[PDB]
Amino acid sequence: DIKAENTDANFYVCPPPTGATVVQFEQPRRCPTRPEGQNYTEGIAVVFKENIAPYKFKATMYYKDVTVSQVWFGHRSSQFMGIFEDRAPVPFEEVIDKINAKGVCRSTAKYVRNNLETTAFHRDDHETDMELKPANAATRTSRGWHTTDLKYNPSRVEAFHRYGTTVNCIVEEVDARSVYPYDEFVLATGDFVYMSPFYGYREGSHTEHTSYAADRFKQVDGFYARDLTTKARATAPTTRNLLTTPKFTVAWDWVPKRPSVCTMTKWQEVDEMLRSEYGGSFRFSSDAISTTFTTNLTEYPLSRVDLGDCIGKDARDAMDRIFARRYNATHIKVGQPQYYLANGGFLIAYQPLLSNTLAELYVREHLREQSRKVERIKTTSSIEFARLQFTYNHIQRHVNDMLGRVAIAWCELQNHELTLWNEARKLNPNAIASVTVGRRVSARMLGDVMAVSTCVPVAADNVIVQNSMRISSRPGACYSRPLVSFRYEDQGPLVEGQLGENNELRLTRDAIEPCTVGHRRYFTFGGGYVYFEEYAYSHQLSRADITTVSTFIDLNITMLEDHEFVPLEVYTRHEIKDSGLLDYTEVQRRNQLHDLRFADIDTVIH
Amino acid sequence: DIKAENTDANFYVCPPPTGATVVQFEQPRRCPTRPEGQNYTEGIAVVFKENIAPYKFKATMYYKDVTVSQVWFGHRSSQFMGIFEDRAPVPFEEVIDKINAKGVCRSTAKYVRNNLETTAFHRDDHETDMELKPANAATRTSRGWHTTDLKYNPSRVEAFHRYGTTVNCIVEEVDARSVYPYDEFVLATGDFVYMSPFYGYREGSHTEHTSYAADRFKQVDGFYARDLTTKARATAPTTRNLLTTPKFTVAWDWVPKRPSVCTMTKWQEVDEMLRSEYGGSFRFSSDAISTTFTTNLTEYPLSRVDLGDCIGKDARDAMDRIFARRYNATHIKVGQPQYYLANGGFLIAYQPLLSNTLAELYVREHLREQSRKVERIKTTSSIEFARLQFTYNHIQRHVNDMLGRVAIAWCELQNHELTLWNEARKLNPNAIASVTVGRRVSARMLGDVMAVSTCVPVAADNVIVQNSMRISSRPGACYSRPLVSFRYEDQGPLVEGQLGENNELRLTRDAIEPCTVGHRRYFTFGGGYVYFEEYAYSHQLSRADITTVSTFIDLNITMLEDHEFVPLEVYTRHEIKDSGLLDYTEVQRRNQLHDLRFADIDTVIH
Amino acid sequence: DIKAENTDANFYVCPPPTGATVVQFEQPRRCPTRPEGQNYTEGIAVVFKENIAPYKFKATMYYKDVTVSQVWFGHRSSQFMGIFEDRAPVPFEEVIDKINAKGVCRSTAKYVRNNLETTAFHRDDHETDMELKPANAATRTSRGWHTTDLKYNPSRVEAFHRYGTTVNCIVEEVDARSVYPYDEFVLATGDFVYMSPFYGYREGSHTEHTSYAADRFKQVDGFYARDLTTKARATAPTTRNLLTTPKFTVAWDWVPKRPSVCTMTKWQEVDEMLRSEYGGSFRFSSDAISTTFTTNLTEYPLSRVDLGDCIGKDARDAMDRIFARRYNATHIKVGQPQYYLANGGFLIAYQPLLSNTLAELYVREHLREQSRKVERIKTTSSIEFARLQFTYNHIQRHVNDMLGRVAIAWCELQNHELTLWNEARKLNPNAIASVTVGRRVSARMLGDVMAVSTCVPVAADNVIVQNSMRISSRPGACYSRPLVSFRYEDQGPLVEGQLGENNELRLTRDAIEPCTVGHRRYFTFGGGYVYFEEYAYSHQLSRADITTVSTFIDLNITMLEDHEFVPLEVYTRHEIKDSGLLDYTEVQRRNQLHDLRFADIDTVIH
Ligand SMILES: *[C@@H]1O[C@H](CO)[C@@H](O)[C@H](O)[C@H]1NC(C)=O
Ligand SMILES: *[C@@H]1O[C@H](CO)[C@@H](O)[C@H](O)[C@H]1NC(C)=O
Ligand SMILES: *[C@@H]1O[C@H](CO)[C@@H](O)[C@H](O)[C@H]1NC(C)=O
Ligand SMILES: *[C@@H]1O[C@H](CO)[C@@H](O)[C@H](O)[C@H]1NC(C)=O
Ligand SMILES: *[C@@H]1O[C@H](CO)[C@@H](O)[C@H](O)[C@H]1NC(C)=O
Ligand SMILES: *[C@@H]1O[C@H](CO)[C@@H](O)[C@H](O)[C@H]1NC(C)=O
Ligand SMILES: *[C@@H]1O[C@H](CO)[C@@H](O)[C@H](O)[C@H]1NC(C)=O
Ligand SMILES: *[C@@H]1O[C@H](CO)[C@@H](O)[C@H](O)[C@H]1NC(C)=O
Ligand SMILES: *[C@@H]1O[C@H](CO)[C@@H](O)[C@H](O)[C@H]1NC(C)=O
Ligand SMILES: OC[C@@H](O)[C@@H](O)CO
Ligand SMILES: OC[C@@H](O)[C@@H](O)CO
Ligand SMILES: OC[C@@H](O)[C@@H](O)CO
Ligand SMILES: OC[C@@H](O)[C@@H](O)CO
Ligand SMILES: OC[C@@H](O)[C@@H](O)CO
Ligand SMILES: OC[C@@H](O)[C@@H](O)CO
Ligand code: NA
Ligand code: NA
Ligand code: NA
Repeated sequence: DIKAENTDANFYVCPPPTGATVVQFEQPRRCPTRPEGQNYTEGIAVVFKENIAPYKFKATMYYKDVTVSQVWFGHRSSQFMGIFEDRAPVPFEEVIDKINAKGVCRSTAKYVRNNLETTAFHRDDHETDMELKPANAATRTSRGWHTTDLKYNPSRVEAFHRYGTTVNCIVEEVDARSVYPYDEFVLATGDFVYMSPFYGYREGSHTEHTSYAADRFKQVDGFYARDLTTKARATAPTTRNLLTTPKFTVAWDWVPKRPSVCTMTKWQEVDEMLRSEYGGSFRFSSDAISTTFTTNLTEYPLSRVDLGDCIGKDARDAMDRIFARRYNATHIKVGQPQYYLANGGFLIAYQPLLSNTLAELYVREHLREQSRKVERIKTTSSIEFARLQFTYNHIQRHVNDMLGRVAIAWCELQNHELTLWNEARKLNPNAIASVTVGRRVSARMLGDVMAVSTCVPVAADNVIVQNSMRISSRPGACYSRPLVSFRYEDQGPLVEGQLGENNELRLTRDAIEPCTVGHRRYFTFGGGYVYFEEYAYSHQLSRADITTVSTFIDLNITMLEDHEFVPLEVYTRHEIKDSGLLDYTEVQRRNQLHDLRFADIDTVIH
Repeated sequence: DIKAENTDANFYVCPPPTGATVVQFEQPRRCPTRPEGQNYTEGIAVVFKENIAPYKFKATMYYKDVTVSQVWFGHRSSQFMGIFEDRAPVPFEEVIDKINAKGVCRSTAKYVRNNLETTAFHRDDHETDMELKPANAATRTSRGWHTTDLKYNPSRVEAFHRYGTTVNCIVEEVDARSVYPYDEFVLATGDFVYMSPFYGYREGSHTEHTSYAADRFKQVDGFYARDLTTKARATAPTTRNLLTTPKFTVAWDWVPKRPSVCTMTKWQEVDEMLRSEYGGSFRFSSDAISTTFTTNLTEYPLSRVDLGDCIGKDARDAMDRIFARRYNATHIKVGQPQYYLANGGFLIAYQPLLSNTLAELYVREHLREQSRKVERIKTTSSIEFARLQFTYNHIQRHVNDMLGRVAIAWCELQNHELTLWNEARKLNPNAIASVTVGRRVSARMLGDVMAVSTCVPVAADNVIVQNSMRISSRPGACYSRPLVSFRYEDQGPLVEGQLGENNELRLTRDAIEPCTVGHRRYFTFGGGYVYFEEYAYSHQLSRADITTVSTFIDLNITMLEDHEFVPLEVYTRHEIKDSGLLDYTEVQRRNQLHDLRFADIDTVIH
Repeated sequence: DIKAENTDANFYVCPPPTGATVVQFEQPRRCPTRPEGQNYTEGIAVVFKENIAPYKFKATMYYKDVTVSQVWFGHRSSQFMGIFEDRAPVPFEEVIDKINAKGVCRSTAKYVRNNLETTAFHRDDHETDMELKPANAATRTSRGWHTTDLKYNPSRVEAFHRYGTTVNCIVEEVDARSVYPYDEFVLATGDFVYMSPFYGYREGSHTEHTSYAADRFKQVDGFYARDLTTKARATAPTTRNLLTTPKFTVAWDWVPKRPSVCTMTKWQEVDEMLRSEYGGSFRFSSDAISTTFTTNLTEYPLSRVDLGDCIGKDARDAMDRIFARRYNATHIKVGQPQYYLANGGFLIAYQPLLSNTLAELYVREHLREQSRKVERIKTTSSIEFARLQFTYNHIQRHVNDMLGRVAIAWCELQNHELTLWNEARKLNPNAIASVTVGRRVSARMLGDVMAVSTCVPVAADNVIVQNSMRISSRPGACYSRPLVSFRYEDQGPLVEGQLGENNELRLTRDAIEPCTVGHRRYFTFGGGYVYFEEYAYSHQLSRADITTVSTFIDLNITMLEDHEFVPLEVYTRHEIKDSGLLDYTEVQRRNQLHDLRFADIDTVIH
């Protein structure tokens, strides 16, 4: 006579299957396997970069400031009518006999200006040899020497225009700088020089560039310089180039072009540079600098490189030094040092290696080193793409390694679990089966197979319980589970059955049991429970009350949340530009406006 | 009489529950679901950047080196008193009638210097028209032409000051360069020119900038140039600007400002630029370059951009060329090309797309393209923040995708597992229950629920076994499990029970069994085993001996270890700066020290 | 008489074990635990960088363009013989009495040139005081003023050489710029000045650098400037430096060196800068800029820094302003502001913090702030290594956090699973055991242990079934499972047994069963099934037919695929260089070729 308290569930009549429909538990699947593991070859690496450093060398300038001053005299004053200042070369001979020999210098200048030979006499007086005194010391200045420090104008002869000459033999060490092709260089003064620093006579150095005549250059063999301050003769000789331009006479110690120059610079040395082979490329991993390189499989011809001899010396010099401190007692060099080109344009020198362990493998890999086998290379300033490559790769693996491993433990588990479901199905088919089919049913074991038949739904408001459970027709023998009556649909007849497990509606009431004392049980009725006390209904219940426990194992996985990368520079191109103390462009844009701003440019009088 | 060998464990008396405390297995939880999946719209993209390239064009300089030389003669020598060198413009008329027509040039100069008109005659001789010969070929030099190559000084008249003039009409092609606003430009020589290259008369070009008078500029219409070397007349005419500065006469072919100029440069072309919508922004993914862009939802007005017409031509020119080689047979353009602004300042042109597949969706998305709808933009040099954005995002997903998927397989598993625990509990409640409650207990099935009662601990040193298992009161009927006696506490009475499963202390000995031959068994006693042989104790044991097998499935997960990112530049700002051959600042800092170092600056004589 | 249809499997005879070999289920392992969780200390941070900005200040130039022109007159024309132009300083006195007082200027120049005092008179006429008019307005130009705008040449006296003087007192405001050590600076004009801007007399400013005499510098105390355009006297006084170089007289308002200068620049302000302690270093995480810093544990002495006072003011000024808008009501400053040095060279100022929550912890951490306790620092331009560090770390954790958590849920699961396998083994040992041992066997429970004995293989082509299952010797009592006969090897005798579960060959046929109606079953025979209908063979079968269901739970894990990072720059070093309008190097390389190209350099006549 008693209904249900909560109807947020559904009942099901489970008529035994006939065998019509038959299923089977899916057999174990085949589990994936971890890759054979990447093979990393050890090897010392050296990375060269496009040398943007100008070739630098030292030199010395020899010239004479020639200044002629004209003056007009007044009754109680005077004025410069014109100061015509000029700068003349110190003839080759004077540079050797006077300056280099005795630290002296002629009081005259003698050179060619405007297709003509002029001659200046200091103070318009007879010629003399004057000693060279050091120039005034100044903050951050190369060494400088000169003849006199006082100019010379005409002696007073009132109401007249007189002329006065001033000669100052100046010599100072400067810094010259040349760039590829090295067919011309510049001094610290700004004076350009249109000859190769490597020009000369010895050893084919005469095919170097010169835009000058032949009587201007004079290479001196076996040359000992006499310092102009300490006055000491050089202990060793040099081959000395001496060029004489219309404005000055440069000189410098001649050296060969190939050894003194190189279009590449040793940039990064790497102890451990892992080399691997991925789909027709080599990945040079450097854990140290966090950088991975991508190259081709075949080497790169050094001979194809324009002026790149330092590379050889530079590289080997390092691979030896490293092999020493490190590989001297653990590894061995494999094949000769190899050279490959990387994306962006970084030249990489490599020396494959093997530990004393795998000594037995030398033979094979040695061949693999040999199977690897006039312009200039352009390199990028940004090495981020590689560190991205490195960082991404480094992570691409771990994630896939761990997640890959996980995948396998899983497959093995599901297959491993089958064992249990198999046993469980025999025990409680109606329960195990349902889950598996996805729908609520009833099933039986036709040997080694299952045969299922669906269970018909029944609303809860169509279910009644009997206030008792005792049998009178068999006293001392009651039912193990509560008695109930139910309805199909709403207007259909009323049926009676015995309450089963998990709201099954059993058509039979053969689940009998010899009555006993201390009989107390809870039976899942509706969306909750029904507590019968001593073979008699007591009251229903919600599932909330009954203390809940868990067969589930928890796992708290949050997701990785978004993040914005703000554009960030340490120094903007604006700062970088501003940093410069002087700006040529600005200086000219300003200075060249002078006559527009401060003067009249078109006005003419007659 | 026999104790235990190992006492690193604990015993438990498990008195049947009364039903007082009752629990229930937690019901299946609800499993999360993978997001609906991100919607990526295909589209061809073009990315423009702040054009830092100066506007560049070609021109030609017309001037005359005017040099007056004064000389003093001696008995056996001579000297330059003053060489006053000047540089004069070639008047507009002469540039057309003499130079352009016949490759000739006047032997005179005629111009205004210092608010006055001066006239120089070459060699101080009557005027002439002289032909223009090519200048001496030099390494890397623009074309140059001139009149004469020999200077001119006065003929000898001993003991006198004489005057000599030298005129050299020089013409040479130079490279001019202008920057925004393009109201002035510079020549390859360093000479500034304070007029817009776009100045002129035609089509409002007269509102361009000029800091000069009107008689200095002269635009020539229908202009055919006669090459000075090949002597050939141009086949096509140009509008020719001719400005005459106090120092020289520039000239160049006039062109419009808007088409010839643009404040942006087509930088990167992208075939596949995925566009997505995340919380009020568009993420432009380029797999190719590894770069993701962040923009607003509404477009950006090109009209708002200052001088940006090339952008239009540039963009479309590309989206067509790409759509051709690629999208010609697979996709279709959606709406008009759209323009959005990205962080950092990269202008992005986009052309949304759809494959022939989803042709039925054109209508809707077309509107979504239209719903999208005078200064200059500043762009950063660093595109790393984006490649970080890209790289991070690319990984942020996979990890969350896979780990997300995992989470779900888990929830489903635990719920799936419940089925088993349910069956297992009926079988062996005391075992299944314990694990679940967390503590060791005993339990019974009060229908569809569990009722538990704790088990009291018993030290191992308080446990004794009987050397036998045979019953005399029922011969041919022994016990299935060993006999034992135990103690509560240490000083308490001694109790007798039957050994149960996993060290349970059963209060009853009703586990009887008809004796049999070949009876041999191991029973978990203490921290090990007790091997009874033929219903009689034989000896205890440690668990070590018994071959162990595993129900567990292994998973080896290591963690991702730290890594340091060393600061790494390919070229330091120091190198970058050094690379430059000449440094204006250095040159001036040095040169301007001259008089301090090598001369006397305050000394005065009278 | 009937064989098998499919033989892609194997049969096994499973003779009961004797107890010889005995095993045991591995006991639960100990599960790892998540780390105690990283402790992050909140704190406001400010990051300074190597200041590459030149020190900038304003000044004013005072000079006089002195121009002497000489002309020769002809019958119908004239010419400049020589224009000797010079530039003279405006004496200290004139700068105060004439220019600053009345906006006037002397019509004469009076200075020292070439160790001699010259005197120029404008127009060669008596001295005058001339007013200073503004210079012609020009695009983007500092203020300029001058005396006259018309030059002056000699009046016509035909057939003669006459002389004319021109003096133009010019004054213009320029921008000076100095760099460390700030012992010299330059003007906007390009004129260098070899004195420290901080030189003076007051407060030890006389130990600053000067390469000049003492009569050239003149610091004026209590100085009010009278604007030359508005003519207004300054409302406040300044200490005014006035240096007089041979070419011009600079002047500027003197200021102290330490406050006006600093070798570092406040670069990035960070509200939330997480500070953590990892193996002897601090990691400064800024979520905002995506950047993590690495420093030492002990602070860095500011006193050790050369000229770094602005840092103090700059830093605190910010930490206060932030603490205001934010920490004013939630946190509290902990200890004094601390300073540490980071890799690459970024100075970081930090102010540790605690929320009002953990107020009780102030005491301890305060000490930890104190336990933390003349050159210049070099900073890198690339901040990518840090954003890599940040990005990598940020991900290194999540992956390890989640995957770590996973590992634990696993261990707990396997141990949790043991419970089930334990129950399952009792039920079906032959099944549960096999899986566990890895090989197919049969086993029995010797109490609390297992005893196994292998099962011998039997080819399928050696297996026959009986067309029926009914017993005649016991009518109304048949077998539950099909009858079969089999062979060991190929030539061995024929044995008879009863079909068991999963192709076991039972030696006994005691699995009898009282015959029943509606008997229909499938028995796994060979690689498929055998369907007996009513105790009689009907036909074999393949496993394909029988509807398959799954006990396995799916998990779809793909791997993270490779990706190439193309080298990518926004502006190449080539563009960066090109961008510059003028290039000094180019200008000189070109200009200095002049005489080679356009003239004769060696030819001499006599
Ligand atoms: C790497 O080397 C191992 C043995 O050293 C070898 O078994 C394996 O084949 C190699 N890796 C690959 C991908 O072939
Ligand atoms: C490697 O060789 C291929 C084929 O010549 C070429 O396309 C590719 O650019 C090369 N890679 C590098 C790093 O230059
Ligand atoms: C995670 O789930 C919740 C917190 O979100 C909590 O109830 C549970 O105990 C947590 N599990 C573990 C072990 O982290
Ligand atoms: C993406 O498109 C699909 C169908 O094309 C749609 O079902 C889904 O709603 C869209 N994504 C989101 C997040 O709405
Ligand atoms: C997008 O619009 C918002 C609102 O005007 C603005 O704050 C933000 O700066 C814009 N984003 C970009 C990329 O400029
Ligand atoms: C991982 O665990 C250990 C090695 O740490 C080893 O005993 C076991 O076999 C490994 N499992 C697998 C399958 O990697
Ligand atoms: C971090 O702080 C917590 C309490 O605030 C403490 O228990 C823990 O020991 C600290 N972390 C470490 C690694 O010691
Ligand atoms: C920190 O101190 C150690 C020991 O003096 C030193 O080697 C290291 O370079 C320092 N770190 C930094 C950031 O300079
Ligand atoms: C994943 O496995 C396959 C697709 O590869 C499919 O049959 C299955 O349904 C998928 N499982 C889930 C839930 O993603
Ligand atoms: O470029 C010439 C080369 O020698 C230098 O850069 C390095 O030594
Ligand atoms: O033309 C030179 C002018 O611009 C100033 O530099 C003079 O000091
Ligand atoms: O800046 C002017 C523009 O035309 C060039 O940069 C590219 O063509
Ligand atoms: O003032 C010019 C001096 O610095 C040298 O460049 C001369 O060669
Ligand atoms: O370098 C001097 C300093 O004061 C400036 O860079 C910032 O104010
Ligand atoms: O020597 C100056 C020449 O190179 C040109 O700049 C003249 O206009
Ligand atoms: Na003489
Ligand atoms: Na004449
Ligand atoms: Na006079």
